[PDB]
Formats: sequence, C-alpha cells, structure tokens
Amino acid sequence: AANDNNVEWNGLFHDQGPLFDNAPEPTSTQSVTLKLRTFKGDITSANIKYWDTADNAFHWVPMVWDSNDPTGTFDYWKGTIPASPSIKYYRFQINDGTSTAWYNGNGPSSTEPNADDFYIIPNFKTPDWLKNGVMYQIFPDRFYNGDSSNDVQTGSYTYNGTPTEKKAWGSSVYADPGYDNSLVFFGGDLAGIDQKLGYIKKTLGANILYLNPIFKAPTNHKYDTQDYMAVDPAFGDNSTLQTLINDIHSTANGPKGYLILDGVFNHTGDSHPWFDKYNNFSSQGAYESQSSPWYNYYTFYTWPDSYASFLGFNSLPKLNYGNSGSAVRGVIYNNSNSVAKTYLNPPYSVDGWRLDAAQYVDHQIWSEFRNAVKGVNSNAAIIGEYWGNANPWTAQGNQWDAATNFDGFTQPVSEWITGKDYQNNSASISTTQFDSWLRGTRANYPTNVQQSMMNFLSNHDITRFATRSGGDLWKTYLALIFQMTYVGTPTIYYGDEYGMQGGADPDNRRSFDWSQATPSNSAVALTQKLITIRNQYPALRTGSFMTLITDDTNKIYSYGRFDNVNRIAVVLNNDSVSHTVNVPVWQLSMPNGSTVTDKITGHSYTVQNGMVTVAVDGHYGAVLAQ
Ligand SMILES: [Ca+2]
Ligand SMILES: [Ca+2]
Ligand SMILES: [Ca+2]
Repeated sequence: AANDNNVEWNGLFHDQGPLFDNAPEPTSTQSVTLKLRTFKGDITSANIKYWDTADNAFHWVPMVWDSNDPTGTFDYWKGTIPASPSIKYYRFQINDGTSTAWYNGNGPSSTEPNADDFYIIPNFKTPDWLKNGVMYQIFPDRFYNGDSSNDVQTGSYTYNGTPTEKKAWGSSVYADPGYDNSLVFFGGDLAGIDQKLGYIKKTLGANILYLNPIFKAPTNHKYDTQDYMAVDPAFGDNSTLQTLINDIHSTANGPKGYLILDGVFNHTGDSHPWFDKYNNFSSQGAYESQSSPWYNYYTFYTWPDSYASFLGFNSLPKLNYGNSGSAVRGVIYNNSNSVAKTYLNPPYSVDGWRLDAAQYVDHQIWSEFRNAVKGVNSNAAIIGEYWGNANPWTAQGNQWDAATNFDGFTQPVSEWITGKDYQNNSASISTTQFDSWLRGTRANYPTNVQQSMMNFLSNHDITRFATRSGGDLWKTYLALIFQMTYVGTPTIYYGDEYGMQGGADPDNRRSFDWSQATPSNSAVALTQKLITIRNQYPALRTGSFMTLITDDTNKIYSYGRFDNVNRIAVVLNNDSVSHTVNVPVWQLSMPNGSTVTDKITGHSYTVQNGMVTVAVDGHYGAVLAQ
C-alpha cells in the first residue's frame, strides 16, 4: 500500500479486543484509547467520530500513527475518547487523499454508516466468569437420578384430571396412552446433579451449570410454578439445593463452579395459590374470586376463564407487575426476602438468573431487577431469554448482561452445518452468508455482552443438533469446534456432547445415556479437548475476532482469535471431503518463520509467505495457535 488516493479495505481492522481498545469496560474516569489497523503506509489521516449521549452531538478525534505490527505489513493508528459517565457510540473515518472509507461494527463501508457503531458504556460490567466460562445446561428430570426415594411414581398425584406417569430410564419420553407428556417423570434430581459434578467439572471441564426450573410445580418442566420458595420435592429439598451449590462452588473437586437458575417471573402456574384454578389451597386465589387477596396479581379480560398468559397457555397465567413499588414487584425482586434475592443471598448464594419469557416483562421492570440483583451480588449474572436481537435489553447496560443467543449463534450454526433451522425445517446458508450473519449479530451488542452470550447448539425448546445433522456425529464435531472457539459462553445442552438425538419437545428432553459419558465416546473426547483449549487461551474468550476465509466452493470458514499474547487461526471444513487450505495467518500478524500448533492434534506448522498449509477433514477443523 501507499498514499495513492485509495484506502485498501483488506488492510483495515478494529474491534474492542486487547490490541485495539485499552478499556472495553471503562469506568467514568477511564479514557478509551482506540487503535485502527491499516496496511502500512496506506492512509493519510483517520478520525474517530463518536456520538456522545451527554450532549446529543458528534465529536471528532484526529488519530495519529502509533506503530507497525511485528511483521511490518500493517500500521496502527491511535486516538483517545475522553473519560466520562456517558454512553458513547463510535465509527472511524479513514482517508487516503481523495479516497475515504468508513468503518464500524459492521466493518468497512464507502458511505458513512448510521447503525452498528461500536459501544462505550461506562460502568457497565458483565461478570468476567461468564465471559471466560463454559456452561452446561441440565433439564433436571432427565439428567441423572441420584435418589429413587424422591421419584414421582405412576399415579402419585393428578393434575387437571391426568395422573403422573413414571417411565424407565432410557425409555421413550412420550407419555403412554391416556397419560400426558408434561406429567412424565424419569426421576432425575439435584442429588444426581451433585453426584455428576465430577463428570461436568472434570470429564468435560464446564464450570457453570444452568438448570431448567427446580421450584415446586406439577409438571416435569416446572415452568408452571406453584411455589417459588420450595425446591420441588421430586428434585430434593432446599437443603439438597444448598449442598449442591456448595459442591458446585468447591475448588477441591474441580474448578470453582457457578450456578444459574431459571427464573420464571413472567407468569406462574395455574395451580399457584395466588391463582388456584383447581382449588388446591384453603386460601382464595384470583381464579376463585374477584375479591381474592391476589386478584390484582393477574390480568383478566373476562373473569375467570379469559386472562393474560404466556403464549395463550391457560396453565401459565401472566403476572401483573403494576407500577413501581407494587406487591408483585416486591415478591419477585424488591422485598428483602423476594424470590430473586432469596436465592442470591446466603444460605443459597447462586450465581445468576436466566430470565424465562423475558420479553413480556417491560424495560423498566428489568432495570429495577438489575439493581435488585446487582445490589446483592454484582457478580451474579442476568441472562434473558430472547430469540431475536436482544439489543433493547442489553445495549444500555441497565438491564441484562446477555441473552440466549438463538439469533447470533444457534440459528446460523444450524443452517450452515445442518441445512436446517433449529426447528428442523429446511433452511441452508453458505459460508459467506454464515460469516455475514455472525458479523451482523455480534454488531447488535456491546463487546462485553457479546462475550457473555449463552451460545448453545440445542436447548429444551428446539430440536437436537444431532437430529438436525441426520445422525452424522462429525457435524457435531464441527459445531463443537466452532462453539468452543467463538465469541460468547459455550453452552452445552446436556447430551449434545455425546451426540444425543431428539426432535421437538418432549423428544428434545430425553433421559441421558450414562454409557456415553466417557472419552470412549468420540464427541465427549473432543468436547473435553476443546474446553481445555478454550481455558488455555484468553484470546478465545475475550480476544478479537477477524474473518480470514469465506470459501463457498470448498465450504471453508476461517477466522482469527487474537490478543496481545496469542494468535489463533481456526479453520473449519463444512464440506463432506477433505480440503488442504492455505491459511492467511499474516492477517493475524503471525510472523514468517514462526511456528503454530494445531491444538486439536498437536501437529506443528511453520509460517511461510504469510501462510500455513493444513489438511482438514470434512466436517472438522484445526485450531492453529501460537
Ligand atoms: Ca492507499
Ligand atoms: Ca430421583
Ligand atoms: Ca382455594
């Protein structure tokens, strides 16, 4: 490159990783020094242009030449945005004489963008353990039966005229004729989770557990809460929960762990005493009388049978949060003994809440909720359920730390690798489309939020990845290599690590086959290897992300994860045959003559003419680190 009236887009880079931003989670008094990469000698000037919410105006900061990279291929330019408490948004103007390019979260543009600016949100922190962790999601009835004494039996109780059914471990999840799918119980419990902490924390290496609901409720899924304050007896008691939490937190039995609970705060069950549709309590619920002590906890359109609910399910009546200081806001979060606080305080001290159905609870309520949660424990995580762009609950730093990454992770991964959407409908995307989808969805979020997103291949509300993949376990390998090297918390839905299959609910909640929970299962062996690799390299958790190859002919995707210390080129082959790939590691400033090691195999390579040449099997990958 040269000063030649032309900005060369291929040389340009910025994100908020360590090489480019010295303060990605600044306080009010920390200035933000930003670096923009270009090809060496390519440009004549560059400017940071930032919107300041303090004065509703743009501000321009001229940049200066900072340095070359070690390979001598690139310049870095630098400039500093001043310290203050205000939210700010920035982009770059990049000039080479009569040529101008713009650059922001969406990359380069010939025209000035007005969306996808980078974020500066002073004093907004997400928990660093969430950014750096690996999460394991457990649907408790189906993971491990640690104790038969608490098992629900066939006919133990009835709910809305149907008896419960016990089914044998490993059998079909579908209720036998006459029974109901939501009242089928395999016997998994908290004691079982406790007994399997060595599998989770050592055999795999995950350090965060996320549980589907565990509080008293008549169904097997327990999203129809009857008592927020009691562990459901099928799963244990509150003392079992305390013991489980202390064993999760222990550093003596594996890495220090964290527990995130499912907070079902949009709605209760229809059998909650506040509602009491079936008169299970002496008290009078909202369904029973318009003079009920809890009548105003719900919203009736025509009392008693037409009321607000989750998605039209009459079993899930929607809570009326009223306005600030209301009784409902009190019992859920404000009161010293609220549901949200109770589990965050001793003797529980859980590490976060996953917010079920969170889009149906307004932004004011989530802002108050954040204050309640973070006031007890500033390092307790708040992850909202949302299937789209969760910017409205994340990008001002006043509500959630992150969201369930359906839109930025689960869907594009599904469509690229399996050719199906996550509901197993036909929907395929190319490698260029995959890369574009990923970039646009990252750009929806502040960097800390991106790094804290819950990135799962499957969950309890979508079809299993291994079913979408038609049973080809190598598609799971590929998905795992991507998952464990991408931006956001890798989240393993129990069983995905061994290739568990399953269609739509309830078949996505099969009982876990413990014969497969060893490194003799090749997917488990790869999962363990990848978690070890992710835990070795901060660049994989909090590093920059740069696209390197998007090859739609050979179905090759390559990207770099890199920081001040490490440079890692991930190379993924989404074809059904091997490809030998020339990896442009020069883009990551890996020097000529240096060595890289594929951390999956231990195979070593030498960088030549900016390239590493590696053979990658179909539906597999290499993780080329130095
Ligand atoms: Ca130039
Ligand atoms: Ca049990
Ligand atoms: Ca009653």
